[PDB]
Amino acid sequence: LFEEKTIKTEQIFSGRVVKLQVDDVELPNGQTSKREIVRHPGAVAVIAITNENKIVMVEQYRKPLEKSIVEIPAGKLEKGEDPRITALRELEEETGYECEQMEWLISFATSPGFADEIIHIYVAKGLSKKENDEDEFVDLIELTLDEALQYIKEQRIYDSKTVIAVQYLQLQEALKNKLE
Amino acid sequence: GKLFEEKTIKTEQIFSGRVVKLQVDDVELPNGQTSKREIVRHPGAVAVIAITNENKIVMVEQYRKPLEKSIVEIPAGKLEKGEDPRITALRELEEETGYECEQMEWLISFATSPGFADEIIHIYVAKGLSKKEFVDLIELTLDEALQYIKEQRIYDSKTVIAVQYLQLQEALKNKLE
Repeated sequence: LFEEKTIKTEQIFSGRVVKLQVDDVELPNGQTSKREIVRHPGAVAVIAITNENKIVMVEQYRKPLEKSIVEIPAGKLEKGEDPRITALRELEEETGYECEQMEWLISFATSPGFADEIIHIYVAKGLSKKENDEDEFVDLIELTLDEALQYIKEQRIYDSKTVIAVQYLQLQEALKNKLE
Repeated sequence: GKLFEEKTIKTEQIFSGRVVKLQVDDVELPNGQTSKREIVRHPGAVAVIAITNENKIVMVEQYRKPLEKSIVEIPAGKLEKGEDPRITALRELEEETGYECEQMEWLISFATSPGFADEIIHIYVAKGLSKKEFVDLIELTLDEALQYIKEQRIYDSKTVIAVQYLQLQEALKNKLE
């Protein structure tokens, strides 16, 4: 199995969201090369479809993009917690929903060229509204598949986890029209 | 959009390397309070979904140091200043896979990791391919791709987006044939 073994590591930055480290790696050459590596805790994201066929989403400002975008609910993985608990808490905290099922769908790196961020997508079935930070600014949104598709066309939906989510719903519907 | 816009009140550059720049912005929240924003700057990429005449999706195995793993991905390359990304897509396909193509049309653009990076991927679909070490070259039927997702050999978001595009082709060809 191919490897670029780390022979040196320089910790460049250790912030609230990301760490940056520069790894010095051997090449088959015998020469060395720098590898810039953003380390990130990982994220749970939730595909939550209401009993009304509306997918639940949030709009928020993404400072690296200088724009607000429309995303599925997501939050960071916590150390020593079940990611499925994390998805349940993030669904309820971000969108005030409870669900019956929360089932792991797929996991993937978002930009593995420089980051080790992994997103774990969970599908939530059986949604109902729970009743009862000042620095958090999210906007709760519920869309039909066709509206989500139109939001893609408008680039209001503009990130990898949410594109994947929308495409999944498209597929679930197309295979729901492979039995009618 | 500009909902809940957070104006930069002060930028500090942390790092400027080969692939990533890192900066820290002080920002004004919508409620007037201050907060800090960690921002990786990255060039942005073009990626190609290529389906052969055998109806296989064209992929390449790539070593990904941040993952400590080799994963199976659709061909991709860095944007080039001044060059139409469609032209960049055609070159990247050809030098990564040896395929030329008769059609290269833009499908979708998205930010990979908007929580912290400004990396945008531009995905193009290459149709009508033909061949002109290529050892990392990997061609997969839909069902092998779905099995590669099960083994997590396919494991980044642009490639998953591509397998799902192949899946949607199959579940829509099945409505007309």
